[PDB]
Amino acid sequence: EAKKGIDVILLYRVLKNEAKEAAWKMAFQTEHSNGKSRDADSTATKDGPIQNMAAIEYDFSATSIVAVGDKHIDELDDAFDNSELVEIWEIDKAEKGTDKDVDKYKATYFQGYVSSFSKTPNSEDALELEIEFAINGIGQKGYATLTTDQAEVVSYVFKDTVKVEE
Amino acid sequence: EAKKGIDVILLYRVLKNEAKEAAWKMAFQTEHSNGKSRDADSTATKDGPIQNMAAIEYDFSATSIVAVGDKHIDELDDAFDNSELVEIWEIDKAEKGTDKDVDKYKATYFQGYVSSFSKTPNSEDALELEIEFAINGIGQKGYATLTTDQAEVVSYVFKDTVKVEE
Amino acid sequence: EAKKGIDVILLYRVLKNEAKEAAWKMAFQTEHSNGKSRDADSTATKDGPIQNMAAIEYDFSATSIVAVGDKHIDELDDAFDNSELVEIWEIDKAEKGTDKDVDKYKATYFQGYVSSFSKTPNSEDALELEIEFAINGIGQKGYATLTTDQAEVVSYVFKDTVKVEE
Amino acid sequence: EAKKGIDVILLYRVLKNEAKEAAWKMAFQTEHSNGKSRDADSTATKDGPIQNMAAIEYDFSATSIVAVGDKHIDELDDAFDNSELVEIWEIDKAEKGTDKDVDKYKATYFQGYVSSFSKTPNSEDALELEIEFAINGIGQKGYATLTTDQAEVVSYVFKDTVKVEE
Amino acid sequence: EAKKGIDVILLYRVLKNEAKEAAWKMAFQTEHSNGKSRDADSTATKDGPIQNMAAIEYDFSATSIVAVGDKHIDELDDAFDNSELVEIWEIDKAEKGTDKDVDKYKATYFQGYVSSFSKTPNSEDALELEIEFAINGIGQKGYATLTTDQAEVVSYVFKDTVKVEE
Amino acid sequence: EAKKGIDVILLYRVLKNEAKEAAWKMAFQTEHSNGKSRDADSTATKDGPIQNMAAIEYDFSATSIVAVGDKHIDELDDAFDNSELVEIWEIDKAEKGTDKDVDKYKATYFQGYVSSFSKTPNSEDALELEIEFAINGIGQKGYATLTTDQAEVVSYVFKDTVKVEE
Repeated sequence: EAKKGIDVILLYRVLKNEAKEAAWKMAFQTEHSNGKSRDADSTATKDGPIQNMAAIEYDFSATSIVAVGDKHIDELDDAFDNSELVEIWEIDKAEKGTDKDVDKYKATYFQGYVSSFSKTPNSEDALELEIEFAINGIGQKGYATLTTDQAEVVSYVFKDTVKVEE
Repeated sequence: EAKKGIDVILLYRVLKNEAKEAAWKMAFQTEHSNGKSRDADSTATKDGPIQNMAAIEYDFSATSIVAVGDKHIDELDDAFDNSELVEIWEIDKAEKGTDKDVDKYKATYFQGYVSSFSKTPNSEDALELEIEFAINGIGQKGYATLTTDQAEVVSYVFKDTVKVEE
Repeated sequence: EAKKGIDVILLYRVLKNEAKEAAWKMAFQTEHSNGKSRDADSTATKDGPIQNMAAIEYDFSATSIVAVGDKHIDELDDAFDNSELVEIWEIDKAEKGTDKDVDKYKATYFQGYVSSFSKTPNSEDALELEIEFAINGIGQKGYATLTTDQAEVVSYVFKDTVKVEE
Repeated sequence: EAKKGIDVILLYRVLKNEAKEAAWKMAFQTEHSNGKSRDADSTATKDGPIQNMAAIEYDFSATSIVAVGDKHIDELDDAFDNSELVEIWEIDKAEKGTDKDVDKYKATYFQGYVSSFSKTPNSEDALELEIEFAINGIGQKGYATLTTDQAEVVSYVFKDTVKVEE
Repeated sequence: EAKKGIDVILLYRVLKNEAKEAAWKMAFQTEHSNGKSRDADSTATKDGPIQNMAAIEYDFSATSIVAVGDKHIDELDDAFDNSELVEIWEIDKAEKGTDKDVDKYKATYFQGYVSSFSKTPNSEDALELEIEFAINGIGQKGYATLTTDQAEVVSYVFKDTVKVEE
Repeated sequence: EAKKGIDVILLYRVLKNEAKEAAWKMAFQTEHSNGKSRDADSTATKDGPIQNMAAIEYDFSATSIVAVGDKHIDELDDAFDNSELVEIWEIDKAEKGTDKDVDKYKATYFQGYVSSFSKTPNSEDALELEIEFAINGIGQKGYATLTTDQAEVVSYVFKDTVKVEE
């Protein structure tokens, strides 16, 4: 079968808080764009065309909906205003781990800076936040652990028609 | 829950009138765009890529509907024609203050110049005014006080079927 | 209340005809665009950013529907073909004058050249004329007088079912 | 009342056929664009801005539908392939002449070269021919004579239900 | 009456096969674009503007639907991969020949190279092939002969309700 | 008959795995773009225009839908991150082979690098993967063999209303 887009999520945390705080998940996800590209030029000589390949250039973006009572966005704003490194995780919820690493998910690890921070409030729409990152180097592949509270959704349960007595 | 866009408003006042006049709210708000960005360039050396970050560049805008009998817009036009500094406030109506600063809202403070002032009257639409600012330095985060008259809306009340006797 | 777009009109007259002819209103108005802007560049030094502002640049335009039996458009075309100065007024019909200037309206005064003159006739649409101006200097604010004939519209009156006897 | 776009037509003839052939009208007109513009630059000095106005630049275009059995288009093609001058007339059918020049129409006279000649045949649409001219100098205003056959349309007349006997 | 676009077709053949093969018509035609243009620049001198005209630049294109079992497209691909000259004909089916050249059509003759060859297969649409040519010199006007099989369409005929007995 | 777009498929395999692994078909195909072009410039001399043609430039692309449990995409990503050559085949399912090459299909063979690798997950759409290649030299024409499992589709078969007894 096909793989849905819902199963891919993102995590963040600041570099200097690696000892005090663990990873934290954004409140509301909408979408994100992860795309890498390379530059290919051709040099012509009398023996034939030769191709030299350039360095990897990353294009990263994220979109979310601002929640009320949220403190984490202020952390990202302060990290942008002070040029601090941000850790990014991209985790898949469909591919689980085998043998030695059961109950682990397939993930990639990046470190980069924040380069853009914009939001436009309208008169009839909810706030949307766009963040664009600049990544230092090639991302690495590995397996990561996702907690139970960060993977499951919350919905109401069945209740009877009897009083809710104090 | 989510945060609506109606909870964000703007205030203006001219720098040279800081002693005589307090802050004033524009009549009709439609939307505005607040976005900050940075430019990242890569320099290549034989040891690896190095990233240098540049100064912060701001992108600010405002949109409104002109009211009849309004004097404030003339003040902005005069300030634009004479290159005077304008103070800008962005206040949230959802995040209230704690302990020492109860009944205060989370706000951000700017100072900048006016750079654009345009309006296009049609034959069947109301006048709309678009203003663009140029900000000198990084905005500061703090708590601000909003008066009761500037936060509440006005609507008609219940009336009986009796006369309005003089 | 909101200000409608129908309350803003324009007047024209050529500079060399200031003694013989008074101001005249062009026949059919559709819309116009009045927008002023400035250029803000930043110079970087070791002590901090410095802001320098340049001269004001104007963006003016007009749109109309050509009337039959109209001579005034020929005057504008001849003024364009000979580089003559054209006076432009922008008058508001909603803001009336006080005390000494009762029955006067708020207006602005410009002098500029004609730089564009285009029209495209179709097979099922009426002719539309687009004019663009190049303004010499900053417009001045003042109060202007508008005649009764140029401010009111004309509609048919009630008639009986009796003949129109010669 | 307003002026419709139908009342404006165009005429052509080649310069070297001034004595042998009179003016000829295109078969099917759809639309055309006549627009003139000027370039305005500003030079800054210590005494104030100075404006120098440039030469007039013309923008001309025509659109038509190719008719079957038409020879005139080949004349335009040969004139384009050999760089010959083409005379263009733009005549209004609503403004008639007075006293000395009764039964004459208001017209403008141009001479220019042909610079573009394109057509794109589809599988379900009729052929359309697009021509773009380049005009040598300023057009002149005058009155021109239009023949009766070139101004009136042709429609069927009433016929009885009797035979059409040879 | 008007001229439809279905009456214009194209023919091809390779230059080196002028003795062994005659002209061949492409299987399915959709549309094509034939447009010629010139560049006009103005040089200013103290006596007046002077206009100089440059060489003719051609813009040619073709669109078709690939047929199954077709060998001709491979010939065009081979000619493109080896830089061979291609002959192009554009023939009208509405203008027939007179006196000496009865049963001949009005045509135009070109010789050029192939410069583009692209096709994009989708999941629910038929294949479409787009070819662009680069023409060496001015096309020549003349009369050409079209065979009976290349001008008529094929449709089913009437059949009775009796068997198709062997 | 017309040729549908479903009859064209692609195959991949890495150059360094030519001995251990055979060709493999990627799971879900949507579309792809194969386009080749050349650059034609004209040099002017006193004897006439001369045409010079440059090297062939390729434009290749692919689009697909990511499947769950798929390992092959990781191979392409690793080949991109390490600059390895990738073999590409384009096979037609409508043109079968003759005499000595019965049950073979018409195909083309390319070798190139991976230059782009992007994917954007949404909240209500399936993942789509876009890949762009950079080809070294001109593709070669030949006949290739396609296995039975890679050419046929799979659908359910008829079942009775009796149980599925163990």
